[PDB]
Amino acid sequence: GMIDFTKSKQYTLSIRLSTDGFSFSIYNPINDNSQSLFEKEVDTSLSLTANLKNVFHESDFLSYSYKRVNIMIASKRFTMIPLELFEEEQAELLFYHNHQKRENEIVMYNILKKNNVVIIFGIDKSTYTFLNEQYPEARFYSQSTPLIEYFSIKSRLGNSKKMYASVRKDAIDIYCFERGQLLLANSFECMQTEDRIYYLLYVWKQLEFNQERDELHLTGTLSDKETLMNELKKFILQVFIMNPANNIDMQALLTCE
Repeated sequence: GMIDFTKSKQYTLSIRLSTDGFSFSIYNPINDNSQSLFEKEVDTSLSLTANLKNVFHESDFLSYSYKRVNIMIASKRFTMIPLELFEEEQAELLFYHNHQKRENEIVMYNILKKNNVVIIFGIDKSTYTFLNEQYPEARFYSQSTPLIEYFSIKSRLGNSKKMYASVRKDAIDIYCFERGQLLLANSFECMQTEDRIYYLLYVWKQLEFNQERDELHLTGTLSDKETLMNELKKFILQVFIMNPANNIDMQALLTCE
């Protein structure tokens, strides 16, 4: 899908930020197609903001003008609240009653009107300041926002409850559903197979999922897959590796408004 960069003013740039790497895609609504334009490997010895400044300096495509710029923050620092329980004035209070206080952090939120939920999420302030300078009208999202919208729709096929787990290098993001209704959205810090299984099974038991009927769908960084699947299969009889097995975020972000 060759991008004509001189037409960038008609296109949408989507940027995914995480400690595991940065992803960029350009979406053309005129001919209706996407292009994963670049994958920037992050230097784990530098901060998020320092990595960002480096990639903006090195990349000619990022400073073209786009019609729209979406920024997705992949992080465990988010909290879901049902829309009927959400009040803007309570957003920061709610967030800090679930996450440790942090001075260089800004709290934002996305309303998912169709799903009746709100995702309150943190973003590093230095990172926000830098991105707001480059893109004054960028739209900021928690990675959980498009994932919930996407998984909500996928969960309607079949009369089973569904657990969707997006595995990242240092965390697992868990999204549970019953016929399109979000039951739970949370992230747990974990690096290895034993911890990943621990949280998946904890949530399964917490939500009283049926070991025979209900389903676990996995996507993302699936290291030590054989061990992970062998252990999960002892308890969850319906376990699947989603298609695509990686980068579902952009697929998700592309399916929604």
